[PDB]
Amino acid sequence: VPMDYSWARELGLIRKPASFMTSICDERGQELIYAGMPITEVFKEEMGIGGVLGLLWFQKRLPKYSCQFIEMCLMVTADHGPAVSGAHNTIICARAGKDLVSSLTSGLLTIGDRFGGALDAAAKMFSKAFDSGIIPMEFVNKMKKEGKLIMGIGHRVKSINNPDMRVQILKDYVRQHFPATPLLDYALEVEKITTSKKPNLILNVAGLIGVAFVDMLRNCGSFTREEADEYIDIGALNGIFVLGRSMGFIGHYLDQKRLKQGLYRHPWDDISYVLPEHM
Amino acid sequence: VPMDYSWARELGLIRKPASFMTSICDERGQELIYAGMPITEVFKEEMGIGGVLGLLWFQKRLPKYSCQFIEMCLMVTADHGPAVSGAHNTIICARAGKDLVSSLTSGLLTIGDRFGGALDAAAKMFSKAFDSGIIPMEFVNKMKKEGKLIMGIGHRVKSINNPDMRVQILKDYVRQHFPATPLLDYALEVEKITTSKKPNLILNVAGLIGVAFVDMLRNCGSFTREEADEYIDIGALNGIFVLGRSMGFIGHYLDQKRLKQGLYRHPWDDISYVLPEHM
Amino acid sequence: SAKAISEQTGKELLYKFICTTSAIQNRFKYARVTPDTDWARLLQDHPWLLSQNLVVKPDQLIKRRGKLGLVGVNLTLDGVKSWLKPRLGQEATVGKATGFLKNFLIEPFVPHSQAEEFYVCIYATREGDYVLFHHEGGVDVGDVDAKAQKLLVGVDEKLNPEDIKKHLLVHAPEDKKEILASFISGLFNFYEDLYFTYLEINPLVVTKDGVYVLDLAAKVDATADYICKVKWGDIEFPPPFGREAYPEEAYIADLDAKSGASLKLTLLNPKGRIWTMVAGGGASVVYSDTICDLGGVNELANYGEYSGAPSEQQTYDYAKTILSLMTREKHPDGKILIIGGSIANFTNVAATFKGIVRAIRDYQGPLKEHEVTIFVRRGGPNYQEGLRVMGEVGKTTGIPIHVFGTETHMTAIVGMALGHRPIPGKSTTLFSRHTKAIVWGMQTRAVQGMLDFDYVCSRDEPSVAAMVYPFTGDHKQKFYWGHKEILIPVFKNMADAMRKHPEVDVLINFASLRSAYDSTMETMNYAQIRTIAIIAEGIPEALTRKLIKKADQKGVTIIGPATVGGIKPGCFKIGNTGGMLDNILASKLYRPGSVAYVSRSGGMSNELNNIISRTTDGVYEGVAIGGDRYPGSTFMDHVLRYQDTPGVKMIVVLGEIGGTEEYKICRGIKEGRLTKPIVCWCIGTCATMFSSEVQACANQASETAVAKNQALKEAGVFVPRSFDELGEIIQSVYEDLVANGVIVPAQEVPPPTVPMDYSWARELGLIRKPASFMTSICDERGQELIYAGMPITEVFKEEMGIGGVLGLLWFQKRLPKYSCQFIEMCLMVTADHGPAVSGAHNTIICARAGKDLVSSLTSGLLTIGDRFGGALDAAAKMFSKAFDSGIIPMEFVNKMKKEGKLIMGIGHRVKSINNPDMRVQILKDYVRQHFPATPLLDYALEVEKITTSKKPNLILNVAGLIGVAFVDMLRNCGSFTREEADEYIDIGALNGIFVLGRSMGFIGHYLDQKRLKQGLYRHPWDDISYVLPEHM
Amino acid sequence: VPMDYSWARELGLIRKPASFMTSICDERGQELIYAGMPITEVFKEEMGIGGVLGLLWFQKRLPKYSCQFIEMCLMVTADHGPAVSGAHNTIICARAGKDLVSSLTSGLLTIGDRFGGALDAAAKMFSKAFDSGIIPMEFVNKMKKEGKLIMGIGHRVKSINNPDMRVQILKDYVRQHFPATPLLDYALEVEKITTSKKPNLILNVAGLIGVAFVDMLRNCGSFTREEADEYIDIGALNGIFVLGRSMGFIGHYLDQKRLKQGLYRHPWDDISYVLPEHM
Ligand SMILES: CC(C)(COP(=O)(O)OP(=O)(O)OC[C@H]1O[C@@H](n2cnc3c(N)ncnc32)[C@H](O)[C@@H]1OP(=O)(O)O)[C@@H](O)C(=O)NCCC(=O)NCCS
Ligand SMILES: CC(C)(COP(=O)(O)OP(=O)(O)OC[C@H]1O[C@@H](n2cnc3c(N)ncnc32)[C@H](O)[C@@H]1OP(=O)(O)O)[C@@H](O)C(=O)NCCC(=O)NCCS
Ligand SMILES: CC(C)(COP(=O)(O)OP(=O)(O)OC[C@H]1O[C@@H](n2cnc3c(N)ncnc32)[C@H](O)[C@@H]1OP(=O)(O)O)[C@@H](O)C(=O)NCCC(=O)NCCS
Ligand SMILES: Nc1ncnc2c1ncn2[C@@H]1O[C@H](COP(=O)(O)OP(=O)(O)O)[C@@H](O)[C@H]1O
Repeated sequence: VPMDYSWARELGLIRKPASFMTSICDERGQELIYAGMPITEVFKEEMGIGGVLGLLWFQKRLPKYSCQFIEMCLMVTADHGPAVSGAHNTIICARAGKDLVSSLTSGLLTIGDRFGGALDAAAKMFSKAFDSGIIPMEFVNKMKKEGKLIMGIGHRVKSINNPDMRVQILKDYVRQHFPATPLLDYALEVEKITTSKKPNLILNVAGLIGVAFVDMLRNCGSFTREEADEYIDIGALNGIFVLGRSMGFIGHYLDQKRLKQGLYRHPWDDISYVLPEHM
Repeated sequence: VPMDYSWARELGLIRKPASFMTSICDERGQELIYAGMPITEVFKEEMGIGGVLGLLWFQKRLPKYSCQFIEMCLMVTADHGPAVSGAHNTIICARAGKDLVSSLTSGLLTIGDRFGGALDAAAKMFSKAFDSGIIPMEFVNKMKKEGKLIMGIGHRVKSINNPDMRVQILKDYVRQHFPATPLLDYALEVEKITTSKKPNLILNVAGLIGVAFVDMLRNCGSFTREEADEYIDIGALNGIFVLGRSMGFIGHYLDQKRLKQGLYRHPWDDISYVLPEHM
Repeated sequence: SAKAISEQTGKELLYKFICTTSAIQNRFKYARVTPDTDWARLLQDHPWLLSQNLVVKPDQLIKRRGKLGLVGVNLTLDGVKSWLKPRLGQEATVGKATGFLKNFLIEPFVPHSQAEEFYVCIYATREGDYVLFHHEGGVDVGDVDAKAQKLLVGVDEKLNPEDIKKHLLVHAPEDKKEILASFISGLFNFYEDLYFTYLEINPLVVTKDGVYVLDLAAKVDATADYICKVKWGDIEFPPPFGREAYPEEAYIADLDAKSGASLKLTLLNPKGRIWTMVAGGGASVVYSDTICDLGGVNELANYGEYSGAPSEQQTYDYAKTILSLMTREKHPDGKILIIGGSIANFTNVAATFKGIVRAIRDYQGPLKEHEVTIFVRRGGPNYQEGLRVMGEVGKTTGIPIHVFGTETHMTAIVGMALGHRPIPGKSTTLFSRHTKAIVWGMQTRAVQGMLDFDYVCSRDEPSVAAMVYPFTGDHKQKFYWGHKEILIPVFKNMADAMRKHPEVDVLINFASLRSAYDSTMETMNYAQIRTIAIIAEGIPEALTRKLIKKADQKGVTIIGPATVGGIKPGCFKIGNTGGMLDNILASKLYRPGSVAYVSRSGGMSNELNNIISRTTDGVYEGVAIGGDRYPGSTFMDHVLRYQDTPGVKMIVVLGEIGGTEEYKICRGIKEGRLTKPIVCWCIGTCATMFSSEVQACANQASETAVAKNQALKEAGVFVPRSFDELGEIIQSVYEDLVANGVIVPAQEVPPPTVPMDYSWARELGLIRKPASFMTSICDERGQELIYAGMPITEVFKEEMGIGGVLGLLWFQKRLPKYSCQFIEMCLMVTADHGPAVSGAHNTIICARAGKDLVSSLTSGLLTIGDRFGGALDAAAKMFSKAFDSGIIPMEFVNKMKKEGKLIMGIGHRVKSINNPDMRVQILKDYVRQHFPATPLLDYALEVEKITTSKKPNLILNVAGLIGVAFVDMLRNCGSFTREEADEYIDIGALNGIFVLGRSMGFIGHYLDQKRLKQGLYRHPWDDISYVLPEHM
Repeated sequence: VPMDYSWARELGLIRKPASFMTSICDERGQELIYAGMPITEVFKEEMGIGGVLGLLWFQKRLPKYSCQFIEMCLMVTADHGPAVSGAHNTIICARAGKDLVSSLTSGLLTIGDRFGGALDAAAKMFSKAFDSGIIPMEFVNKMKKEGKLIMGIGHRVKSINNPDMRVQILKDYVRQHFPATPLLDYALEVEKITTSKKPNLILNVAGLIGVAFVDMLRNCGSFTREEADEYIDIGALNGIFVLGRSMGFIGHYLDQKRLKQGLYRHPWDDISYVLPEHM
């Protein structure tokens, strides 16, 4: 009989290369492990969602304030109403009778540059400005010449003396808990300059989350500079927004199912048909 | 040194179970193979997209009229405007700046029971009615008594002396080329009954396609009754509709990118906010 | 309605479907002879007539044939043939009408005498079926109503033979008594089972041999066709003896069966001048009486109506038919067309007037020399826009058309046309302000109109509490309460709605004719409902009688079928009564009045609303009992309710010809039960001196509208001189009541305003809303599907396959045939490449996880991008960038080498040289033979020469070949500019090409995994390298 | 000059029905609102991620123990290794160079009956058994007769005296904090019967989470029986698992991007090709 593959590997006679590599979880053992930490240790250490997220995304044991800040970031990005593109698509898919996964993924697929990407874009823009020695005024001028709006700046209604409440809560927590916030101070100077202009140009929730997340990565002690830069580059903040807004999208799906809304059909009056005459 | 897995397998000293089974395509050889037929043979036999679809989905070399009928079915389901749920979601995703795949999948995820599943539902309902000995009048009465509308019956405007053009074309082709259409005849009797009830209750494009596809599977000679029933049960007509409407969804994505439409947000006046007072 | 059938058809039905223990001979023994018949074939197929003698009768609904000489008794074959000639084929005048003889029936002769001829009759009335038997049958019965033994069989009860023994059969011999006791029972069973309304056998021969049916006059309920078609086959309803219908006259007969709209048209003399196109049966009748009242007796040409909300095409066909019939002669005096009609409740005036303007705009040629004058008076939904549109159409065409609205009298149009006037336990209270109703059926427009009426009536709560629709689950539908959005529940079952809304006391049934009976039966099982409104038209009379019997047993008031319903201003509105809110405000139907009216026609009820609003303080309550033969509630019921109602001070009755209900009103007045002023007018007074009408069905002189009007006039009822005087007499009665102080007119209080509808404002162009979406590839709004400006029928006619459809939908261009075939070829070569690639792997994993086709396909498709599937787009972009610059292929190769970038579309695993890639070879051969010019392909071929000189397997890939050939096709097919082709490449046309091609393979993999029934996949742990942090 | 639609709506001269209804979030006002609760009040009450989830999915202000239980449920379902179907698909998509959203959605689309649906299936099965009045022995016997394995019962390695640590943690929390756990006691009796069978037939994390979630819905006091039944029916537990596993899938994507793994192609030796000879 031909030699059995698994039992030969047990004897160590043959070698077959492993095609996959993982670093975040080990389920083979007697206990589930989250990046080197047993799940019983995860719960005993009073880790919340933030600690588990730190273990699974960064393979680090973040300090308690970092995990709490991550949880507040997920909370403030939970939902922003049904009018946005992702919530709209999720509601349409739910009203089409599809399951939770399909509707949620239909809503999530709209997340990218125009919708939901302001966190990552603001973080990248402010980090690139701050890493170079240009002062906030020079940053504003440079963004002006290149014809680029500063990501993370500008609110429809909120302004000076009418501050954004989510921004206020997150900023207050960051000041009382983060040991050092260089990028946040840089962004606050930029916000002062922009509010010297049209005064709704306040620091957005997206910009504040991006700069505070970069500050947390760079100043919590668990990361080197290269590690924080790599995690910003590969889209950790995109994951933060996606995970936060998944709660709101699932809530929208459940609300549409509970309200028993029928299949949606867009009105013809809201659509402008411009077709070729014969082509 | 330990034995080499691949070279041991070449020697045949060891066996490792294969975790995957496939039947539709072989790319390991000197030529690409579609369900037994080489690609050169596919192009030499003048088989089109319909023949390739037959090979890939049913592992059968279908007759020419069957492949042409499949092509017409894909043609008539290519697009039905931007107001439907899937096209709406694709347009929203495209206007959110996403790539072709993301927008197409966002649109496709709405395809299911309420949207796009009328082909499969009509085929299943009519096949179930025809397999039992009940007459078309008995089928209509049973559907009425069960509180179920007949899938594949009913048009928003079209009626007698105002026929659906796609239905007319498909029915004419099926009549002129299909050797036998028992289910189609049954559906036509049901349509006469329903149009006697109400003029606009004509046979839908979904119902026509479903019954004609079941007839094609059962009468082309390439399938047994069990094989055709299994292919209907596993969702072949769902795949037909999805493949057909994918062309329209990609067209809508390309149109939205050509028109350079900006990010869409649903108007607040079109949303009725009904929230708890304090809960 | 009940339609008479031929004697032959009744004989076939009786012989085929009777079931009795008696013996019936001559079964199926008859023949039909016609002027265009085959005598030899008739002798051959049925040769049993050679031996016995024959009897011959005309079979065109002829009564008293014995006394008119059209019957032949004791004639042989040659005698029958000789006797047929002098009468068949030409005039044979019978009574008032005359007509041709194109039908005769032949049956074997029977020997008998006057002592064995029996008369049997079964006819339907509201209380049930009357069976009359007379022992002295034959042609010497005379008056049989008060002579023969008469027995009543109630609704939904059986006829026992014992009752036949002791009542119906008391003047017959014992043996013939016994045989007739079974024959009559079988005949009654046959009458009930086949929904006959009238069935007369006279004479009926009973002797030692068996039962003989010589004659049979039958009228059957046509509306029961959906019940009895299987037992009727192709039944025919011969017209009454006289002149046959015109080819144009018979066209409305088949238009009537197309939809639920009523289309009636009858011709008397095409040589007349006045032609009527009145909307509404009651309105058409009123117009006919008005034209006959003031000089139109011998001048009228036609009578007809259109109702039931006819569509555009139906109205256009009716108008073109009537105009074509109008133009067939040149009258020296001229011609008049009268488009009359009352205010519509549901019929779209604009939809029924655009067809009119279309039919009078194309029909200009032979309609102008007759000097036709058109007078139009119409009201209802969208009446102002339709009137203005038809007026402007007439002014452009130049035909003289006089347009008048609801501000003028409905019948004044006739006067101006003829020149007489210048041309410028039942409850007395059914509804209240707190009345709540359940609507059976999905009628969003009707419920919204009801809510608007309630809001403008200052009701506290909506009158609709719930809706019942069995074809959807329980949910809530959003409606408007003024400017606020409210939710009305919809229940799949009536029981849940009944339980959750115990305060509902009214059901409005919008079920069809074939579902209204069962729904009403189920509704009467609940005692909380005291009033039911049946809207459906076409319910069989037997079912309606069963409904009436159950309602009387339960004490439930039924506003009979085929009605718009009724309106109680300030309290409640039924369905679509009174039109939309504009007519409600115009007729002041938001506040109670003091005049209560009852009518049969709904449109005539709306006309009464208008008349009472203009000439009186207003309507208190109006009910349309419907046009059915047996209404759920009669005129007397509502008149007694009005008399018992303190708020009612005057009663108006709009009766119709046929029946004796107005005589019941007269008797109620003479007995002192009715004391309030009553103004009643019976329409149809013009049907007395016409040839014959079909639209009611009076059978006596007392039932004529003239006789009923005369009796009411000499019974204490204020009867106007005509319908024109109805408003004047109503106003006179109201003014007298005001002068005596019984009526105190309340001061007018403005009603709450309702916001205008967005769609209606867009139709009038009063508001503008920006379109949030802009599309260019498909159009499904129109009558035909359009792909980028090209109809689907033309798409299939031009024989462009999937490639052409893709060209239309993606590029909005009609590509040449070779380009479409090349696109299909690209789709085919990228259909699948095995299960080992990332997308196929993910699709297979998702399929083995039990997910549906869409989820597995999307899971596979989401891997398509830079590393998998994007080689087509990358190769096209790189080669186009190299070619647009002037660099040579060698310079391109060197530039890519020094930039550390591999050339996309170059390099194969096993196919190097002398064994080329077969897909590449096929595509390249096709492109060479069919493409006009391929500069980028030649550039890529030079690059491939260089790379294969570097390494044999560095050949042009399928991805690179497809990319460069697609760019060449875009740039050289002539359908694109350079910028258009570059933009299409930039936005990802080739990504779409690959995705659409590989979707076929992914769906194939999903179906294959489902067929193989593969279980859940879990990746082996030995193939995964776990490198986790030690403690972090 | 046609009137503006917005102006006509402001004056109330027209009425246009709203095509959408929402109940979970209001963003039009001066502050973000989560089901009637201002975001400032949400953070002031320390509602946490579990509290925000309760507000957005159930429109209820759940007690602290229920919110914490929801957080632990999300924590225990965060990840279970890379070998499962969803993690495998996410890793494949990440190694294909796709973005975070695409890879996460590819992994999530495998969640359904066979993978990830054990929570909802176990909850439904145990609720149907407990609400029908049958005793645990009767339920076990009935499941055996119908040929259905009891969902939420049976572990690969863990057994009696070797309990699942996640199950122990969640069960301990539920016992000390939930007011009443009828369904949990019923499931524990069922597990006592199934451990008199093989020792490995213990209550899984899926079954324990399902029964504890049903118990929390039916016993926290914020829901009636109808509301809890509706929320279970529409797939609240499906959303719980999806949201929990989304963190692990994003972590897997980030890990694959950090390891810079190349494009994956499945080995041919692990695939068994069974193609038709010529069809
Ligand atoms: C962020 C930014 C778009 C600010 O928005 P803005 O253009 O000032 O205003 P908005 O686009 O939010 O909306 C404009 C108006 O539409 C209204 N509106 C918003 N959503 C709406 C909806 N769904 N329906 C109807 N109206 C809506 C707003 O109330 C606002 O009202 P007003 O102009 O009458 O006061 C702008 O400053 C910017 O682009 N900055 C870059 C920073 C960035 O991109 N961050 C994004 C943070 S998520
Ligand atoms: C097929 C079926 C949906 C058609 O019934 P319907 O309700 O008359 O069709 P619609 O709902 O599309 O029409 C509603 C009206 O809205 C209009 N409408 C349709 N799409 C619209 C859009 N995007 N925007 C605005 N208005 C629209 C239509 O013109 C139609 O006519 P109306 O406005 O004159 O009343 C129905 O008979 C049915 O449910 N049958 C089951 C079988 C089935 O679903 N087959 C699949 C179809 S291929
Ligand atoms: C196309 C290109 C990848 C050719 O690559 P290559 O290294 O020659 O060959 P592949 O990567 O396909 O595969 C290499 C080996 O794996 C083998 N192999 C392929 N699929 C396999 C599978 N699923 N299991 C096991 N072995 C496999 C091949 O047969 C070959 O084996 P060999 O060494 O025994 O011949 C390379 O030239 C390139 O990157 N060009 C850029 C242009 C481009 O990207 N084009 C896209 C291709 S359409
Ligand atoms: N088959 C027959 N055999 C003998 N006599 C017949 C037959 N048919 C009709 N008659 C006689 O002709 C007379 C008139 O025929 P019928 O058509 O019944 O008259 P009507 O049309 O007035 O009812 C009847 O009195 C009947 O006796």
